[PDB]
Amino acid sequence: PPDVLRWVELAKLYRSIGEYDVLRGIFTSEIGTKQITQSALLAEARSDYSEAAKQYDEALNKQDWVDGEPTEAEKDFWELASLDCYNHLAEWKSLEYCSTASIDSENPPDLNKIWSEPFYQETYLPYMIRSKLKLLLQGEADQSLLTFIDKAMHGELQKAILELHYSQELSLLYLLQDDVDRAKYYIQNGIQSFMQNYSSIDVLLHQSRLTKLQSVQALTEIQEFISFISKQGNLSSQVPLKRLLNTWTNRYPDAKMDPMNIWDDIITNRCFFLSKIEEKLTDISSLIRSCKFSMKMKMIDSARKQNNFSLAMKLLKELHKESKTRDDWLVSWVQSYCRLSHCRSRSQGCSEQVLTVLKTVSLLDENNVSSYLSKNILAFRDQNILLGTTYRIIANALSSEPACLAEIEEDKARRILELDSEKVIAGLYQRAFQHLSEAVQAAAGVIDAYMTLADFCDQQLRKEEEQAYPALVVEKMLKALKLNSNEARLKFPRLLQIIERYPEETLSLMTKEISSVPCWQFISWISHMVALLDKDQAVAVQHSVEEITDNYPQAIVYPFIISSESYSFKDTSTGHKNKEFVARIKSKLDQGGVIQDFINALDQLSNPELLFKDWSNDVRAELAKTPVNKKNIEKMYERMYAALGDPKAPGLGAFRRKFIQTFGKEFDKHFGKGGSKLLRMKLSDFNDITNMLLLKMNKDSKPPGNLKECSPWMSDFKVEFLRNELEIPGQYDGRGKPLPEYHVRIAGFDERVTVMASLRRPKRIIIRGHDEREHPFLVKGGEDLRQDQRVEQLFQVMNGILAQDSACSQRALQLRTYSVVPMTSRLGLIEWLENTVTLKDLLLNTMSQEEKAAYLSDPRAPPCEYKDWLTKMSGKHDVGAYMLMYKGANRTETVTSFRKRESKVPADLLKRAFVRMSTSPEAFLALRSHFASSHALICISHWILGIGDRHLNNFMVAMETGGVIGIDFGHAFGSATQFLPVPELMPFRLTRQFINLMLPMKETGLMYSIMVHALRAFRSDPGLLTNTMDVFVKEPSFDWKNFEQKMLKKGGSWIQEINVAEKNWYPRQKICYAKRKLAGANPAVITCDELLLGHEKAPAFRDYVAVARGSKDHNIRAQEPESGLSEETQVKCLMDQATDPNILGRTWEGWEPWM
Repeated sequence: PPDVLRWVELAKLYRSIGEYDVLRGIFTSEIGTKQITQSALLAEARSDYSEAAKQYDEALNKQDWVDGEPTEAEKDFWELASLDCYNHLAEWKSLEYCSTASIDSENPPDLNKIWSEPFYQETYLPYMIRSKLKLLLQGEADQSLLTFIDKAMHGELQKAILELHYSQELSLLYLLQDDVDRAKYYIQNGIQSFMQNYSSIDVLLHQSRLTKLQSVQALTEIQEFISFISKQGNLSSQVPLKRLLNTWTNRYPDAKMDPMNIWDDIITNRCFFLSKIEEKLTDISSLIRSCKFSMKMKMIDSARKQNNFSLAMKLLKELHKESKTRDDWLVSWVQSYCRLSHCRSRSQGCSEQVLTVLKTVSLLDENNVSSYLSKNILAFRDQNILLGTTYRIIANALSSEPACLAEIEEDKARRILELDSEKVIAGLYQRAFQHLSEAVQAAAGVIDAYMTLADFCDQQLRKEEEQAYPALVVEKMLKALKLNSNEARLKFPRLLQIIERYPEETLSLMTKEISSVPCWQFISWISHMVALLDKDQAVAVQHSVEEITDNYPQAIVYPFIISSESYSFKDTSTGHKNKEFVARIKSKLDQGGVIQDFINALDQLSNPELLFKDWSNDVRAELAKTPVNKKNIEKMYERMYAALGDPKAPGLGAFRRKFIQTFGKEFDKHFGKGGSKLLRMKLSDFNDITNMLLLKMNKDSKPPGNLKECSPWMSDFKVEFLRNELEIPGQYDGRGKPLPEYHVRIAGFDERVTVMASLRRPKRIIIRGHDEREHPFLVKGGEDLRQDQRVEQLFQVMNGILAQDSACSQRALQLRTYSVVPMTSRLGLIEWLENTVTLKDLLLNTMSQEEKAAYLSDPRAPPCEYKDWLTKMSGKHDVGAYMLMYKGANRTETVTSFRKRESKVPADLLKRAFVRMSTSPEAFLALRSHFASSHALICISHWILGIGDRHLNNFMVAMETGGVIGIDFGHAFGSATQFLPVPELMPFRLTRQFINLMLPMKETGLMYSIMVHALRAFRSDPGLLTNTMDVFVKEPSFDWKNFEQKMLKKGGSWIQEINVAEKNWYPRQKICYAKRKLAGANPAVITCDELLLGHEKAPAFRDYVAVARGSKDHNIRAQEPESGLSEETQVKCLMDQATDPNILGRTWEGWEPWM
């Protein structure tokens, strides 16, 4: 057929530019029609190339398999993919046969049969000659290849190909017989071909150029050895060998970023070179043997770190005779082995989990224990660490499955009980603690030793939440945090919660350990120590806060206004010195009086008409809950009057704001009424006059400033002398010792204000710097911007996680964070990245003048159609029809209506949007591949902490690289799907256009291996993300109060009728749920549990649990169990949940689920 070989040639094109995701995106959609195809591609996605090749010979050789026949396009693809999956690991002997055995049978003539039918030439010859040269380079006679080379090296057909393409294999071939003149000619033609090829590629096709550029080390190592032995003063001595070995032994490629066949090229070339120089200059070889072993051990340790396991295991087997001259080479051997089994166990089930670590117990009664690990103490420390970790791993898996392992494998159970049935679990915990308590008794090789005790005792105490360990946590964590850590630096609120919940245990010794500290690491945890001053037990952290306020007094200022806007002290004798200490710090900071002038400057440019409504909704709900609260209106009216009122009030307050001439002048007539009654109302009877006064101030002709004259302090800043310079906000973020003399000091503003078209209308200011990089910014007054600061701290630890799992780093996965700063409470600055467009306006201005016209203005538009659908399926013309549409509609009517309403917008919208500005078909690839990879990463990372409300304008593309920005974080942990009237059940947003950027590829090509590599990068870790989620939700800013207030800032759907919302917050629940869907959980269980905890006793709860629950006919989220899953199954149920017209027919009318 025509349209199957076109898929074979799209595979042949997309295979050559790296691009292995959309390669496997067609080997399941079109060249499929089996089960072994999916069951080997789904196990070749991860680096499991010893099972996905094992079930290829059981798809070729089969005999019967009758339900059709493996069709004419895949019986060859199985052989080719078997060749790739044989090459990616070291299969040398089993490659030559399966590469030769399809041109002729019974020992084929591999001499001229390839040169006829050139279908044998492109796809069989490269792996053939590569396998043959590699198996030449390990030591035999083998006598097969030189003869084909000499025979074929005559002609123009059989010689104008083999030297145009290869040249480097040929170069090694000729140096196998030491004729080093034409071989040097061949390597010179190799370098010339590389330069012309690298010139021929386009510039922005990344990973093609990387795959080219990863080879010049191989070429130059060939060239350096050729001109090393052929030059004279090298075989007469040993010191050129010594300098050449020292410059060799540094220049490995990196781990974690360059795949394993380049390591195999360079190490095989190098060891063959070393045997050649030991042959020519014939101690001379013990140095060479040791350097060869160390290079192979580096090869092994980098082979472990990308989940390339069997390629490490066979190398351990090739090395096992080698490391037996002395004890230390075995202790490196067994170190690598135990590390290999330890990382090997971390993705399996449970019964195999004990078995895959139980084998590494017997070989630790082995040698190198007596008189080696008693004078060499550092590997002894590592030995204690891995042993304690071993028994920890056994008892950690053995206690989830409670007793279901001591019923089988009788010798294994007797070997376990060698070292009843329930005291053995705590006995093996204790048997780990013997070695881990020897660990601290026996740089940068001890930070791990301290931190492993730290998290063993931490998980042990969170097991005891259902013994003198809390004195082992604090000293042994802080004596490593005194060193530079980036793991203990992220584990400070663990100390600051073990100390509160374990108060009498080691409280002054905590002060004795935190005393001698470098006081420049806590500058990220400053907002969790300046809220510790007000409560009891602030005496452990007073000297450290004094040290910050004396050394670096600017990096604590804006974390003091927020913590002294609300503080109420104790009244006992120990609770009296704290107000003295706080007043001392308050009067030893802000001495210049210019920082509060700055905050008042950035306060006095807001919009006042949208500022009075905050007082309106702050006093209309204070007096109407219980009229027993005293001195609360007379004590809040100064915060309204000292800003707004008579224009003598700011004339005493800050300075002449030019809008007050039209506002504070204007409201004396309708503030005489306030002085007569509203200064003394206390009554709650008549709010219509305040609402019509809001209407009276509404619809002004010019609210904005139209210059910087909305705050004349700032138009003429003009620094004069040593008067406490301002030091522009948003720096000092952990990470070494900050040098304040090089930070940017703000030195001028610009005379243009621009208003943003958000709901609250913020403003954009163009503030300069003392280095002239005129930084723009955004002002946000009247919203508590600590929550966005928290989620950007989350994203910083999150995409620190995403740069260590190597399959994520080789595609370079990274979130895009942007800096937000809360100056005081309800006033803060937002960064503003230049040159970015919102998603909804990109899709809008891409459309023609008439498609946008019939999308905006017609009843056949999908908005008005959804409106009529809702008012006819329920009956009423308003909101609240969602309560009855769930119970008046069925699974086969909603889907048909959803297709009829989504077939109105043109599906050629993101594609035409990129066509309009791409201007080259070599730029369309890299302007669509980066959109798809970035959108996949943000939709998997907006789910582990489930950030609901991903509607249109909360995404921002960047017109230089087409990448999406995620902004506007309101509902951090799973809380949008509870408290709203009609919830949001979908885990992210994949509507129509985000799929029609991928036709004809079905949505398993590029948006799937990104998601699986991200989710496997998250859940294999000790729980840093779990602990930072744990300590975010136990920091008091959000005990439903500021929550409901920011719910009502944007005036909308949520109003009242709560009654459990003051009672079912429960931060024991949200960390339980994130621990569940990070430790394996069905994504229909979690939406049902979250929907039960906030929508019990609703009228339509059955429809809610139905649409979340599944159907078992069509939808794959129902046919799976509820626990213990795998990553591809999680993301398959997740992808079904995101687009399923059972769900997206029933969601919010402004959330835009169609477009």
